[PDB]
Amino acid sequence: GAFLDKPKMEKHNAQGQGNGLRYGLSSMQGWRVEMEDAHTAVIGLPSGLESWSFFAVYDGHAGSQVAKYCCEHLLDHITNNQDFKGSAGAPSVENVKNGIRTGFLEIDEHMRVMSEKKHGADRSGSTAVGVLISPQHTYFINCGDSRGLLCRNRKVHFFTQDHKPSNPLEKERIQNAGGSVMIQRVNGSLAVSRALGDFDYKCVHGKGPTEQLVSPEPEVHDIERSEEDDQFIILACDGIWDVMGNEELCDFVRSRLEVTDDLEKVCNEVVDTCLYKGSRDNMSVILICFPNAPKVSPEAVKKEAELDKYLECRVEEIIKGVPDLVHVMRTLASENIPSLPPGGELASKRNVIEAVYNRLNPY
Ligand SMILES: [Mn+2]
Ligand SMILES: [Mn+2]
Repeated sequence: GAFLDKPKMEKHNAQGQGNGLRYGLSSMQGWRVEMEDAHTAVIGLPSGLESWSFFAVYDGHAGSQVAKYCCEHLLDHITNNQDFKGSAGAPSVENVKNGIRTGFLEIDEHMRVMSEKKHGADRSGSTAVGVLISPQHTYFINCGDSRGLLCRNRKVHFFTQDHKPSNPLEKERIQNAGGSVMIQRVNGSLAVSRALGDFDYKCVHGKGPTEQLVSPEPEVHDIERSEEDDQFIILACDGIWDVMGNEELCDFVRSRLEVTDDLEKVCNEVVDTCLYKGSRDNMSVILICFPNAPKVSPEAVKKEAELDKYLECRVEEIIKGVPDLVHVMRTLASENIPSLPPGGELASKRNVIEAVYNRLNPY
């Protein structure tokens, strides 16, 4: 299968600000032979929704086609249907939720007809996770096993529930559609129960679009915004979540925000940390900060400089037969060094350690 001999570490970054928001994002191919993640990040939506913003991560499988079409058109499919448009002037909460549902079903069918029409060869699919942010609400959207969370008052206030085939209601739909869940996979193949695309899994006669083996139906949750307490939102594919839990990553991110306000850098730190914790998948993360996100702290910046210098000295000493980097890391780990970043741990300091190691053993 895939797997490069060495991971592609190149970061693709973007950032932006507006509507009281700031964001950064990072995508990295990592160990995989292809990059099949995509993302959307837009502040200010068309058609009278200038005060709105939209962010999403798409984890494509068996190709990038579906993920790429979604990252460019999911939003307009959501906002440009009668369900979303309700309505008086501003969409009600129901307009928004129904509009998102219709947008997923409609883009799915749209891609299906395009593929049938142009004799598409690909059999790809994609997850989608995102947030539609209005002046007063954050609407979390989830379809698949990517995941998003909201940090409010230093805690995980909300996170999306991953759609896995073994989940009781998912298993039930799958069985009723003539399939089975083998371990964690639909018919022993697909590890997600919900996705756009995967049209081979949506051919069950006598079942509606949301009753197929794989469903395009999103789960939507309206969270009323709190100007005082809302801190940040994280959206990421399973390349991140496979190796860091909700509270770990939330704690980690807060730790990094106390040290820098460069959101691209924070996202890069998350991605590298997850690579160093063993993630061999494509990785994409979007970090969206609200006005009361944690601020850079002079003491936090100092502590980090102290930790980095401490690590540099340890490496100098450990290096003295000249151990390889793997062995230096192993030694460092056995020392149970205090004050490492929460969640990120030693893996989150590997770039610092490797930089020193490289200076001392450049060949
Ligand atoms: Mn993928
Ligand atoms: Mn993935």
